[PDB]
Amino acid sequence: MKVGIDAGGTLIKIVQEQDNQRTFKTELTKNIDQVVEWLNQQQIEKLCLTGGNAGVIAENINIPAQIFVEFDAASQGLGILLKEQGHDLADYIFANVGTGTSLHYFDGQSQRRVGGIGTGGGMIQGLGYLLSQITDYKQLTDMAQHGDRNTIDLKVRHIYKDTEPPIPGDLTAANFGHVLHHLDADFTPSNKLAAVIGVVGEVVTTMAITVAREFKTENIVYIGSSFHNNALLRKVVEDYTVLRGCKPYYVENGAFSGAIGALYLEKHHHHHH
Amino acid sequence: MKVGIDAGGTLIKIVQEQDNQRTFKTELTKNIDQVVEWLNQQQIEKLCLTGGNAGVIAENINIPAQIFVEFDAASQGLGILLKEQGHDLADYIFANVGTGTSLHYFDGQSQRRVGGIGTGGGMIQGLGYLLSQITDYKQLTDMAQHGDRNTIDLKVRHIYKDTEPPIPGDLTAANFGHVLHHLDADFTPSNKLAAVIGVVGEVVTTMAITVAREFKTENIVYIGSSFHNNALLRKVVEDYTVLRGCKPYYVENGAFSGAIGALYLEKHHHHHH
Ligand SMILES: Nc1ncnc2c1ncn2[C@@H]1O[C@H](COP(=O)(O)OP(=O)(O)O)[C@@H](O)[C@H]1O
Ligand SMILES: Nc1ncnc2c1ncn2[C@@H]1O[C@H](COP(=O)(O)OP(=O)(O)O)[C@@H](O)[C@H]1O
Ligand SMILES: CCCCCCCNC(=O)CCNC(=O)[C@H](O)C(C)(C)COP(=O)(O)O
Ligand SMILES: CCCCCCCNC(=O)CCNC(=O)[C@H](O)C(C)(C)COP(=O)(O)O
Ligand SMILES: [Mg+2]
Ligand SMILES: [Mg+2]
Repeated sequence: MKVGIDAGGTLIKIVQEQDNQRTFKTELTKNIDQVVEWLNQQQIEKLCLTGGNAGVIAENINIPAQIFVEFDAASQGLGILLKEQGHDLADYIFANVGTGTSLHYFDGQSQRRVGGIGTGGGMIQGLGYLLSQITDYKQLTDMAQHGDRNTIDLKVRHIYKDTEPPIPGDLTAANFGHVLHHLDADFTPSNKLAAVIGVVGEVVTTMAITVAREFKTENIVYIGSSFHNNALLRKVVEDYTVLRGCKPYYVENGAFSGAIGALYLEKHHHHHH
Repeated sequence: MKVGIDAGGTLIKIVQEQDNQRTFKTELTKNIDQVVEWLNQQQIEKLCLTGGNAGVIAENINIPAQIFVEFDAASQGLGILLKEQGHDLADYIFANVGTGTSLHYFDGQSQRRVGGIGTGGGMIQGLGYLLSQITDYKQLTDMAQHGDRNTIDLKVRHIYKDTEPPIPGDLTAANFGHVLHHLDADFTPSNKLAAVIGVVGEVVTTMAITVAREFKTENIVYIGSSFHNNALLRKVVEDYTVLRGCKPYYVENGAFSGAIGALYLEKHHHHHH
């Protein structure tokens, strides 16, 4: 039994490897003591750790651990998953939409971080809570899926009206920019939450397409737990990526890229010269 | 009396020129009929118009009008204001933070639009209203200035804790990402509004610095009415621009760039070959 753990800001992702097969597990970072409880019931010779909370797991258990930097671990695990899933890409941007969002350019050989933004899953939860009082992640995301953004967001065509606009009229001109034009609307929790997911998706995708243009790649791979149980977010991102002439990729178990990467990096750290 | 009008999504900006001197006026786009009332009391031979609502003014009054595209009008008026204010820049990004945000690269000769995002003034107002029930712009912005974002936003150092992080620990990791860690906090209107201004500023600045890097300029000029009565927004943007090694510029009357640009373009449209 080997174990890779990516202990992030909101979720701890665990990949248990037992004889040619992955078992995937998640736990809330809030419940990190329960991950330690679990580890203490296993027969594990070594922990392969990454993520901001890796140090906390390592401090709190007597199993040898090695820590890897999340950006390299994520890149490496993602490279493995892409190849397993039949994608042999020469280069790509990857956008890791976790608690927050980190953007990387992979040139075929290694990753470099090319930007980031605090619009991600943490915003969906936190701003979602302020607008709906919902704390349960499944409830929040389920509620959002069929929300109508029309009374909340302003489009370019709302500003330009009968004049042909200088950029496409369907584009969002201002997230939440229609609220003051609809002050007698019922701003339902569903509608508000859809608009939160909308702005997060639009910001992420805009940054990803911008760095794809800068680094001359048409491929953009989207990973992170923020996509889980959020088909709306996936659609916002996929649609706008395609509109801007890039190819979006989503990866089965992509949220476990870092954990897979930690196991791989540990394995290949052992060499000599 | 010559008149330039930039009739935007939220504000109509008017520049009245009378014998070597500008007079600046603003009106809400909501009140566009009151701009037409005003125009009908003046002695104006021609209107120089730009912005999404230009067509509405032109349709509703019997004074000859010529319409200019806002991106060129803004660029040209901004170039005039920069030189008047002692800035002789070889190149720059300009970020027009209006109802929404439009980003341009000026290479010394002309502008091209290099991106945009729906995070801008309209979001400040609309999301601000959803979080505070305040509709008055001065009240909203004044309330926000001294808000404390600490119980609302998550920083990198909150995730990494005792481990040295791979990027600076003071950076926002997740806008609104601390809300679920402070569910018993008093989320005051001031604090919520500061966090709205924060995310808008951070997104704008992140996009501006990214395109500054792409187009190889260190100069970033920020214009738009979204900065009016919002010293907090100005500070968020200035600080993060400087952190990322770029030089921020704010322009006196920069929000009137388009209106000034329309008057100039009209003037120089008359030539022959
Ligand atoms: N079961 C869940 N509980 C809470 N958040 C979830 C869950 N599933 C998905 N998420 C979403 O995923 C985000 C975290 O993404 P992830 O890639 O795991 O980030 P991190 O590495 O920072 O923990 C959350 O902020 C939330 O939007
Ligand atoms: N008196 C005001 N009333 C309403 N909004 C204001 C006012 N002053 C500044 N603003 C801010 O400026 C934004 C509009 O910026 P501006 O550059 O004029 O945009 P546009 O060209 O789309 O009208 C508003 O969304 C708001 O955040
Ligand atoms: C004060 C100026 C604000 C500028 C901050 C905006 C930029 N912020 C960032 O680039 C960090 C965005 N967040 C991230 O990259 C990730 O959330 C990270 C901090 C790496 C932690 O990883 P995850 O737990 O996997 O999200
Ligand atoms: C559906 C996919 C969403 C992608 C939309 C995100 C990108 N949106 C944009 O680039 C438009 C941002 N807004 C602007 O550039 C301006 O608000 C504009 C529409 C030009 C109108 O000018 P202003 O009234 O001066 O703000
Ligand atoms: Mg992570
Ligand atoms: Mg404008």
